[PDB]
Amino acid sequence: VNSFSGYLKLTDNVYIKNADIVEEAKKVKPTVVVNAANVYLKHGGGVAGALNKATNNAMQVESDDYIATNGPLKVGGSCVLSGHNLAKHCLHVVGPNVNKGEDIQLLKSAYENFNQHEVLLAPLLSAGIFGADPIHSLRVCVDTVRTNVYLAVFDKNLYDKLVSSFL
Ligand SMILES: CC(C)(O)[C@H]1[C@H]2CC[C@H]2CN1c1ncnc2[nH]ccc12
Repeated sequence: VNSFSGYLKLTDNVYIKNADIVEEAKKVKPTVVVNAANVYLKHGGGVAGALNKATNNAMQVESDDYIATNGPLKVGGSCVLSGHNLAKHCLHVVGPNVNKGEDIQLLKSAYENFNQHEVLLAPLLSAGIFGADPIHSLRVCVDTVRTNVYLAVFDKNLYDKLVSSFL
């Protein structure tokens, strides 16, 4: 039993809710919140900007030190950093950016990072400004993640649609 309230059960291990990931994190304080990161951990907009803004830019400050030490992440890769006021940890995961021409097949590699954590609050990867189709992102998620994932989809029209076409 966990505290994730009001989630629809899609599969044995995937759950979904129409909610702002920032609000889910503030409410649940999960062990892991996933950020839809880029390779530079520049948290400008979308999920990352919203998460970072909610930390009062502390996520960005921490991230800049990470990059200075380690260099950019790989597309498909991840790193674990602090969750600040939102969660214990933030798993920064880089999905491929379709607008940059990055290989959508790297989306599966990106989701594999979730399997290192028993429970996660997460967005759909490669959606939004990353260019990919969220219905496809949900499919890859279901077919790749085996741990317990709670998807927060901050778009009621999209939330309702994802359910209606899910195979
Ligand atoms: C709708 C969505 C697919 O879930 C994505 C992407 C479309 C643009 C990105 C932001 N967004 C979010 N998702 C969940 N919590 C969020 N909080 C702030 C933004 C946000």
